[PDB]
Amino acid sequence: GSSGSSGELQVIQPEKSVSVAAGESATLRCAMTSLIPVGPIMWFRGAGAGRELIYNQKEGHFPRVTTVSELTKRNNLDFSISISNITPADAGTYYCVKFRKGSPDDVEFKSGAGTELSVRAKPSAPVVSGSGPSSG
Repeated sequence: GSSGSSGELQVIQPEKSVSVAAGESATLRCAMTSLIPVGPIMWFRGAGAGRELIYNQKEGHFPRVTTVSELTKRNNLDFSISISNITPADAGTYYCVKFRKGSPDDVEFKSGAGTELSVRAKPSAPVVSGSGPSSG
C-alpha cells in the first residue's frame, strides 16, 4: 500500500576489484538497496585500520573525483565515484561507507565489502629499432 523503505539499507559492491594504470581514472561502483536511514556517502581505503578518506559527499574540494552520476537529483542510489589520475600509492581497497544523517555530524552505518584497486604501473615505449627507415 504505502511503503517507502524496502527492507534494510545495504552497501552493494558489484566490482570486487577495479583495474587501472598509474595515471588512469578508476571506477569504484557503489549503490545502496535503500535511502533509509537517510545519509550522505563517504569513501575510505583500509576501513577498520589505516582507513584514509577518499571522498566526501557533504563537502570537500576533490577535482580528481568526478561523480559518475548526479547526486543532487532525488532518489539517487547510484553512489559510484571516479578518481582520475590514479597513482601506485593510492592502490589498496576502497570501502564504500554509508554514513547516516546525524548531528552534529553523520555517523557510520554500513561498510562496503571493500573494492580492491589494481594500479598498473605506467606503460612503456615500444621496441625501438635504431633511428631510421626499414633496411635489409
